[PDB]
Amino acid sequence: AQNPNCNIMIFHPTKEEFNDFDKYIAYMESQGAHRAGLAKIIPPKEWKARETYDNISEILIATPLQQVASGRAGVFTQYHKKKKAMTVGEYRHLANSKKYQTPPHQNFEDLERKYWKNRIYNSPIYGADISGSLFDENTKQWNLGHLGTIQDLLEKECGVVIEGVNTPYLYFGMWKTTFAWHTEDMDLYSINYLHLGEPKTWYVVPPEHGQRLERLARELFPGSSRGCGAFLRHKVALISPTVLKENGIPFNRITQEAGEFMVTFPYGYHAGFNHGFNCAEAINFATPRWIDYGKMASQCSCGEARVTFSMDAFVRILQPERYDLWKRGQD
Ligand SMILES: O=C(O)CNC(=O)C(=O)O
Ligand SMILES: [Mg+2]
Ligand code: NI
Ligand SMILES: [Zn+2]
Repeated sequence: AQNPNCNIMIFHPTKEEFNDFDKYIAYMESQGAHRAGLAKIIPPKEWKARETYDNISEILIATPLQQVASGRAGVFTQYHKKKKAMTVGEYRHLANSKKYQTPPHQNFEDLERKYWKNRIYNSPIYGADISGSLFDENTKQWNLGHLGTIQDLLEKECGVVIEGVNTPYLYFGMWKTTFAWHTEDMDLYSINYLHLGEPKTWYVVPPEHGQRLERLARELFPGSSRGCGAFLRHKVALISPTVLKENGIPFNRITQEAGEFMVTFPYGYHAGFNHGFNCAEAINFATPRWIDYGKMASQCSCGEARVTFSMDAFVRILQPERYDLWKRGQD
């Protein structure tokens, strides 16, 4: 069995290996990368996503989200308070202001300590989930706006044509902006490219150990757990590495820098935070190995999780028994 300790693997594909996306994901899996839940891919030196980032300031962040925390430093929830629209140039200036800028620090580890110690006492503003792409149309390799669609994968595997589309999302972050513990919708893969700016630190639980995280979360968030049998689908709960270690939950951590891809694998719980102003792009995707995870994915039906149009068909075809209840939660 490859990668039996479930370590995060880092890959350095050549330009020739960077041509065929599906083949390279399958190669990574042949080496056990999926066992960690997360892998890093450093593009060949010849590759670029686009020529420059000098002309992105006029992108609009229609609904910036202020991430307000409740709880204790290592065990907290966050809610998103909607703010007035601002451009990327306005957001960058705000991120660099004295109120919001990254503090002085020695190294990534010192910054991580400061994050966990101090996050709850501040409310950073995240430009998340913005439909669009920063890949040049002429970039042919690993262009997240040109991937094979999940609807086409389900059709290829299972023979059923379904409605829906699959497009990327941009994330503009600042110091302390936070992504809560979650798996992807329908336990899909995700791929994330950090276009520019400061790093993003990730934490991940191996898929084979995901239920350990869920059980801890039910213990630590007992009101939430009574409200919903899949409340991590709400994407609001944070648990620190120190707390995970005290409770014996297997996990790993890694920092992504500008120019690097991360892939999350089916049912790989992940969480993390941004170091300072940055821009990432991400999209969900599927492979043949995903289908069995999609069939078994938990679902939120309490009404909180509210998701895209395209998840309808995945539930309807892969989870017909659950469909009626799940759709009530959507309506
Ligand atoms: O970058 C973020 O805020 C969150 N990203 C992801 O959860 C991902 O790419 O799967
Ligand atoms: Mg612009
Ligand atoms: Ni994710
Ligand atoms: Zn719910």
